[PDB]
Amino acid sequence: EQNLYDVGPRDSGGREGPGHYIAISGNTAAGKTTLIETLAGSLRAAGADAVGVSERVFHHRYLKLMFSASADFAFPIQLSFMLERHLLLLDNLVRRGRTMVMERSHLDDAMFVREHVASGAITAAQQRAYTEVSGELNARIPNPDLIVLMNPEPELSLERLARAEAEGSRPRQFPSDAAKRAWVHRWYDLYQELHDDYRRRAVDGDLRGTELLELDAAASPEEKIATVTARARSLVVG
Amino acid sequence: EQNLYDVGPRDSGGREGPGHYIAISGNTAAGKTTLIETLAGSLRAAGADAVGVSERVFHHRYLKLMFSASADFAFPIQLSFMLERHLLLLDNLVRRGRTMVMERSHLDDAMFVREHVASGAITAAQQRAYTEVSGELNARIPNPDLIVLMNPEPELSLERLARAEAEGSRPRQFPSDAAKRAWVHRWYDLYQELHDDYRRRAVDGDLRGTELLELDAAASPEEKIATVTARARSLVVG
Ligand SMILES: Nc1ccn([C@@H]2S[C@](CO)(OP(=O)(O)OP(=O)(O)O)[C@@H](O)[C@H]2O)c(=O)n1
Ligand SMILES: Nc1ccn([C@@H]2S[C@](CO)(OP(=O)(O)OP(=O)(O)O)[C@@H](O)[C@H]2O)c(=O)n1
Repeated sequence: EQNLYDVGPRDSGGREGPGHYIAISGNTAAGKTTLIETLAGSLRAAGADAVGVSERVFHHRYLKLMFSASADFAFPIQLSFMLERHLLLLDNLVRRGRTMVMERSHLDDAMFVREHVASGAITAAQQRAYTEVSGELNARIPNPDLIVLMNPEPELSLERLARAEAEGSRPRQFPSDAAKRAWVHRWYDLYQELHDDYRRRAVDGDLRGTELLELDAAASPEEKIATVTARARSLVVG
Repeated sequence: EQNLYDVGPRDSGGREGPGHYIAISGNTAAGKTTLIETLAGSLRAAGADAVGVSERVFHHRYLKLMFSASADFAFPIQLSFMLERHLLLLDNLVRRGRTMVMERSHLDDAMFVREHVASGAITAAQQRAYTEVSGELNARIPNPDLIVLMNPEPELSLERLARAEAEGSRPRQFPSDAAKRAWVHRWYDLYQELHDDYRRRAVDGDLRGTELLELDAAASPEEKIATVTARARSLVVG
């Protein structure tokens, strides 16, 4: 529908360079999909060649093995998340000049490798190889232009996940109820640290040209849309 | 059909460990698909949980951009070939104990990065990052047990490719007739060197427990099947 995998030539009129790049940053079941789909449609209405990319686009067929056999599959499935996200951005954002609304940016994947390194599922040597490739890939992708910091509390994530799994609107990704609870909590803690890093790197680090926006994951979806649209509308190019 | 992406539990009876691993090694349009599909069916008939994997399984949606925009897409598309092959082997051969008949083994992908490094499409720094990840991935996969060296001459490859493209039985992967001709020739030269390396490493290197089998890419498909089956039938486990 959104022409995400077109290997044909760029069609951006007279506008040169990459499109613009909006990303949500937060733990699972933060309430992202209504937001990013609405934003992509409103940016298109303003004349932007914009697309919204749900993270489910990047779910490998083998995703569940990351969580049921993590010391075997966490390293290559983490490579898959960063590689497939990279390729989609390199083609759509950079090569074809389109504007992206992402449920997760290329800057967030490293924290998921950190989680598996701490648990022991990914070795230090695997992490070093990952980081070498990640640095080369990320150097070819512009920083996100607007990052929405939206980290849900763990019990909110788990309530939303439980309802979605019960009604069959998403699959059961974890090997046990406790594995789901534990990964959600470990990711929550890492995301709190990552967002504090973001606040620093937007002032004294590599993101001084990027806008950060804080957003409560428990806010109503209409409030989320209104808050993020007020900043995203400014980024429209034809 | 062959249950290649099953994240459910192993079902191998009392047999432990990985399955066995047969790979063809040669340039494009060597005449591989009839061979590997016939071999997988005959191994299954003998009671092996065997599968044949065509290389088209690993073609990324963005494959054509490797060849039309190589200095942007050769590095990540080469990462995709080795990552997707790795995951399929890690699940089917190792985790689930199945026997594989592959159109290309995990040992051959590095030569395709070498081609792009020589041309300048992949930088030396990108190649080093690739090699770091490749070493970690390959350390988790058994060597192939039987490698069939089948490298076609370039004009034979190009005649077969031209007929397949003309009748629509495969897509036109290259941006020009000359790009197709040139990549086929550069790969041919690299494969001749790779096969000479293979002959050494099966005696004095890391493949002393692997069988090599020479096969003319211009031989009739019935001769190919008979020659390879005479060695592959020995590798059947129930
Ligand atoms: N590098 C990464 C990126 C994502 N994930 C999983 S993939 C997942 C599935 O639910 O999250 P989603 O991004 O798809 O969004 P959602 O749950 O809020 O709807 C969730 O388990 C993430 O931790 C991961 O392990 N490694
Ligand atoms: N690491 C790799 C592996 C494969 N290829 C391409 S993918 C291709 C498409 O035709 O070959 P196939 O393996 O799919 O088999 P075939 O042509 O004989 O039918 C051919 O261009 C290969 O060089 C590549 O660039 N990098």
